[PDB]
Amino acid sequence: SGFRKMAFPSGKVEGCMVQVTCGTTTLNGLWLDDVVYCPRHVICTSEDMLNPNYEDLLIRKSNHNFLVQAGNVQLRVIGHSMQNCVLKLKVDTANPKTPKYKFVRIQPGQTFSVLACYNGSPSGVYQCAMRPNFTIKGSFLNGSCGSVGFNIDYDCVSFCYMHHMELPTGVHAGTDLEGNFYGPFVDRQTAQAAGTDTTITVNVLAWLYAAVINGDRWFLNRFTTTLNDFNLVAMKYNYEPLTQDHVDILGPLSAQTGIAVLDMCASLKELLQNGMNGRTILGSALLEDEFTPFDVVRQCSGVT
Amino acid sequence: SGFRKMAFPSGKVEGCMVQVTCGTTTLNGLWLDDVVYCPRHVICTSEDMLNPNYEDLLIRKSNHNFLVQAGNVQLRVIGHSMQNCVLKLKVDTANPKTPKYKFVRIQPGQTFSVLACYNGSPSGVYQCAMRPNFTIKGSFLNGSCGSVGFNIDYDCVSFCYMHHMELPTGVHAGTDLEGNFYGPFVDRQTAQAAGTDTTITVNVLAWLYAAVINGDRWFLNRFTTTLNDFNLVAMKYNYEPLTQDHVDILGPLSAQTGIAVLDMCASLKELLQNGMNGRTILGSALLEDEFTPFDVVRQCSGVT
Ligand SMILES: *CCC(=O)N(c1ccc(C(C)(C)C)cc1)[C@@H](C(=O)NC1CCOCC1)c1cccnc1
Ligand SMILES: *CCC(=O)N(c1ccc(C(C)(C)C)cc1)[C@@H](C(=O)NC1CCOCC1)c1cccnc1
Repeated sequence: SGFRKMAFPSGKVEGCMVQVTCGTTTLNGLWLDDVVYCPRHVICTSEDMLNPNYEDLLIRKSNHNFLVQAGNVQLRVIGHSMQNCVLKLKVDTANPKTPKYKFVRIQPGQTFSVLACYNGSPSGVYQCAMRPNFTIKGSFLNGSCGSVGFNIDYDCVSFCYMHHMELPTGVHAGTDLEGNFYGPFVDRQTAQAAGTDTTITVNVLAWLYAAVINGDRWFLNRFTTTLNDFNLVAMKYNYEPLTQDHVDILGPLSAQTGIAVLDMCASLKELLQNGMNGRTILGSALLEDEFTPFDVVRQCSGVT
Repeated sequence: SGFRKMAFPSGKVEGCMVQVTCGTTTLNGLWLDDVVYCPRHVICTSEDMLNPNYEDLLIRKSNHNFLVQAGNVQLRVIGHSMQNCVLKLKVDTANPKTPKYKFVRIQPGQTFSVLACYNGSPSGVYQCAMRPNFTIKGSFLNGSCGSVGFNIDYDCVSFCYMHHMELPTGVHAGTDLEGNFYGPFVDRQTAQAAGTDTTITVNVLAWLYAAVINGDRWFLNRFTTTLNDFNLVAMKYNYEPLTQDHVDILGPLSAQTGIAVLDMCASLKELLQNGMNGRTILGSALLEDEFTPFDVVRQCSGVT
């Protein structure tokens, strides 16, 4: 028993982190097979930040200008290309520690683990969610760019995020491993305000099911609701609308606990309307939304 | 910027996890050099749980009764011994992935990462604290015993915890790597109630400093206090007494922010007396106590 914000074991990803330097900028790269992936802003200087023309800046760079170091050993760069907002540096050596991997583009509400790195070296691992406004609330300092987000299914690492920047509001933006930003963000030092950070309703419900499985049941009430009634309350509280797809996804949790999804929605509706009254659920005084129904099932079943 | 409950990268510890089976019980072991460490309750059956005599039960076990598997390959057990509540299984092969390591016995209030494992396979990593009542609030299911807690200093892993059991209240108890339980707990299926789970005051203050560094400053007030005045309030709220050692340890955070430790104590005193009023600090609606001053400095400076 017990329920924690759990990250995937990071070893498979640690074996892929390298340092990439171009000019005076040093950030992280992800070395898979004979390609090193990194944010294209590694080619930017102090005067490029504001309005960079990446194609023009890249013309002035050759393979030897990209310094890639894996541990304390230098990798030889034999090719380079820009794909959207990432650079792909072809090296002459396949990463011997390359795990089985996929590149996936996640949807908002989905969670993943981040291996925060500096100078190609791992500093820590934590669990994130892609917010509904396509930002992530991470913990990244200068030099953390190129750190990646991932999920693991048995022995296959699905990379879903590469860190690129911090918005002036302290929230984070990045791309998938094809270099496409999540949301409307651009790799430029300009005014980029994030949209409404709504709560991921299906994740809150999954976490309420995790709480029941763990003995925290005080919030269970004698009520039920409908999807339309619940959604009127969800809109009022900046919660994402709940769909029948979300109800279906919560099916295993509803089955395990014997609590119908709409009954849990009625509990969540009362928690939104009445508050917690100074009480806690799974050691939290707010409704946690960075656990998907899949995460709850996985943690409550011990998938390795 | 941003502040997350961050665990150490787990790769160095993943390389040490093995499966240990004795009779019908299978749990995890930690393989360092040519020794595999695991909870001694691996030798217990259904009728042993209630009042086991470990020395007597161990007499009926030989080296060949301990099945140790590292990945899909079997390790040959050439010796076994009991040290306090852990068994040490000498194998004929040194773990080739043994990192530089130490065994440390931590104090209450100290944090560490847990690599939760099942069948010798890692499932997840999360950050814990040794509570002042010597329990940990982890996330462990049946078969998670032998999962370990650790801290990392550059390339040296300091193992501090090995999971042994769950108390009837859903909190966890375990030993250091010498087999000595933290707190008064015993590896027996008996009434073991935990003491008062007080809040780790110095950690809450460290996290309030992390909040200021990250721009969350609404809770800063125009007041100050003394150690004795603050401690009268801390006692009332089941917070641990703050000592001059704790003030000294918070010195770097006080220096970086320019907020005297006693001024932060006065902010914490008002938060205890007035509550949060529906506000949040670093995305939390309660005062977080599982970040030490060292963790705050490390995360805010990017130590790899
Ligand atoms: C990894 C580089 C870095 O530290 N940061 C960064 C990223 C991108 C740029 C470009 C060239 C695209 C402008 C520059 C610097 C920052 C970062 O994103 N800083 C922003 C702060 C708000 O104004 C715009 C620049 C970084 C800091 C902390 C965390 N992650 C990235
Ligand atoms: C790893 C073994 C296991 O799953 N658990 C366990 C541990 C120790 C025992 C002895 C032989 C010492 C009695 C038995 C079983 C449990 C566990 O600790 N269960 C307890 C629940 C409360 O009553 C006492 C037995 C375990 C479950 C979940 C997490 N960690 C351990």
